[PDB]
Amino acid sequence: EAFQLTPQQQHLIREDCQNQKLWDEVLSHLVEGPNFLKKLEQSFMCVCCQELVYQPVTTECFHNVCKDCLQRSFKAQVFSCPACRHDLGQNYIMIPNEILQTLLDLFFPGYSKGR
Ligand SMILES: [Zn+2]
Ligand SMILES: [Zn+2]
Repeated sequence: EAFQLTPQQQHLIREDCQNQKLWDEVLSHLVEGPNFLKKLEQSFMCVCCQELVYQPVTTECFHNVCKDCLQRSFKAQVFSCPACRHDLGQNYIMIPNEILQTLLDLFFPGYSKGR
Protein backbone atom coordinates (compact mmCIF):
# COMPACT_ATOMS: atom_id res chain seq x y z
CA GLU A 1 0.00 0.00 0.00
CA ALA A 2 3.07 2.29 0.15
CA PHE A 3 3.45 4.47 -2.93
CA GLN A 4 5.46 2.38 -5.38
CA LEU A 5 8.21 4.17 -7.37
CA THR A 6 8.79 3.08 -10.95
CA PRO A 7 12.26 2.06 -12.13
CA GLN A 8 12.47 5.30 -14.19
CA GLN A 9 11.69 7.44 -11.14
CA GLN A 10 14.20 5.53 -8.98
CA HIS A 11 16.86 6.03 -11.64
CA LEU A 12 16.23 9.78 -11.99
CA ILE A 13 15.96 10.50 -8.28
CA ARG A 14 19.37 8.84 -7.90
CA GLU A 15 20.78 10.98 -10.71
CA ASP A 16 19.31 14.23 -9.22
CA CYS A 17 22.13 14.79 -6.72
CA GLN A 18 21.75 18.54 -6.34
CA ASN A 19 18.46 17.59 -4.64
CA GLN A 20 19.81 14.59 -2.68
CA LYS A 21 18.86 15.82 0.81
CA LEU A 22 15.44 16.97 -0.31
CA TRP A 23 14.67 13.69 -2.10
CA ASP A 24 15.65 11.74 1.02
CA GLU A 25 13.20 13.86 3.08
CA VAL A 26 10.47 13.51 0.39
CA LEU A 27 10.70 9.72 0.23
CA SER A 28 9.90 9.58 3.98
CA HIS A 29 6.33 10.03 2.79
CA LEU A 30 6.22 6.96 0.45
CA VAL A 31 4.36 5.25 3.34
CA GLU A 32 1.50 7.79 3.08
CA GLY A 33 0.32 5.94 -0.09
CA PRO A 34 -1.77 7.98 -2.60
CA ASN A 35 -1.17 11.00 -0.36
CA PHE A 36 2.57 10.85 -1.27
CA LEU A 37 1.84 12.79 -4.50
CA LYS A 38 0.42 15.61 -2.31
CA LYS A 39 3.49 15.82 -0.06
CA LEU A 40 5.64 15.51 -3.21
CA GLU A 41 3.84 18.46 -4.81
CA GLN A 42 4.32 20.55 -1.63
CA SER A 43 8.06 19.77 -1.58
CA PHE A 44 8.61 21.13 -5.10
CA MET A 45 6.28 24.07 -4.82
CA CYS A 46 7.92 27.26 -6.05
CA VAL A 47 8.01 30.14 -3.53
CA CYS A 48 7.61 32.84 -6.17
CA CYS A 49 4.56 31.71 -8.19
CA GLN A 50 3.18 29.21 -5.63
CA GLU A 51 2.71 26.48 -8.27
CA LEU A 52 4.66 23.27 -8.87
CA VAL A 53 8.02 24.43 -10.16
CA TYR A 54 8.36 24.49 -13.98
CA GLN A 55 11.84 24.56 -15.61
CA PRO A 56 13.25 24.53 -12.03
CA VAL A 57 16.67 26.00 -11.35
CA THR A 58 18.17 24.16 -8.37
CA THR A 59 20.17 26.86 -6.55
CA GLU A 60 23.51 26.25 -4.79
CA CYS A 61 21.60 26.81 -1.53
CA PHE A 62 19.51 23.77 -2.46
CA HIS A 63 16.27 25.55 -3.37
CA ASN A 64 14.16 24.91 -6.52
CA VAL A 65 12.59 27.93 -8.20
CA CYS A 66 11.12 28.35 -11.72
CA LYS A 67 13.74 29.76 -14.11
CA ASP A 68 11.13 32.38 -15.14
CA CYS A 69 10.51 33.43 -11.54
CA LEU A 70 14.23 33.78 -10.71
CA GLN A 71 14.69 35.86 -13.90
CA ARG A 72 11.88 38.25 -12.74
CA SER A 73 13.69 38.59 -9.41
CA PHE A 74 17.06 39.43 -11.04
CA LYS A 75 15.42 41.96 -13.39
CA ALA A 76 14.17 43.70 -10.24
CA GLN A 77 17.85 43.87 -9.09
CA VAL A 78 17.32 41.17 -6.47
CA PHE A 79 20.22 38.65 -6.69
CA SER A 80 19.14 36.69 -3.69
CA CYS A 81 17.57 33.26 -3.41
CA PRO A 82 13.82 33.90 -3.00
CA ALA A 83 13.48 30.91 -0.65
CA CYS A 84 16.34 31.54 1.81
CA ARG A 85 17.81 34.88 0.74
CA HIS A 86 21.30 33.47 0.08
CA ASP A 87 23.23 35.87 -2.22
CA LEU A 88 23.52 34.28 -5.65
CA GLY A 89 25.32 37.21 -7.23
CA GLN A 90 24.31 39.39 -10.19
CA ASN A 91 26.31 37.19 -12.53
CA TYR A 92 24.60 33.89 -11.47
CA ILE A 93 24.31 31.32 -14.28
CA MET A 94 20.78 29.94 -14.22
CA ILE A 95 20.81 26.33 -15.40
CA PRO A 96 17.55 24.40 -15.45
CA ASN A 97 17.60 21.10 -13.64
CA GLU A 98 16.28 18.85 -16.45
CA ILE A 99 16.52 15.71 -14.30
CA LEU A 100 14.06 17.25 -11.87
CA GLN A 101 11.91 18.54 -14.77
CA THR A 102 11.71 15.01 -16.19
CA LEU A 103 10.85 13.60 -12.74
CA LEU A 104 7.94 16.05 -12.31
CA ASP A 105 6.69 15.24 -15.82
CA LEU A 106 6.66 11.56 -14.77
CA PHE A 107 4.95 12.15 -11.43
CA PHE A 108 2.50 14.75 -12.79
CA PRO A 109 1.93 14.08 -16.52
CA GLY A 110 0.65 17.16 -18.31
CA TYR A 111 1.15 19.63 -15.42
CA SER A 112 3.37 21.95 -17.50
CA LYS A 113 0.74 22.89 -20.13
CA GLY A 114 0.74 26.70 -20.64
CA ARG A 115 3.47 27.36 -18.06
ZN1 LIG B 1 7.62 29.90 -10.02
ZN1 LIG C 1 18.03 29.26 -1.23
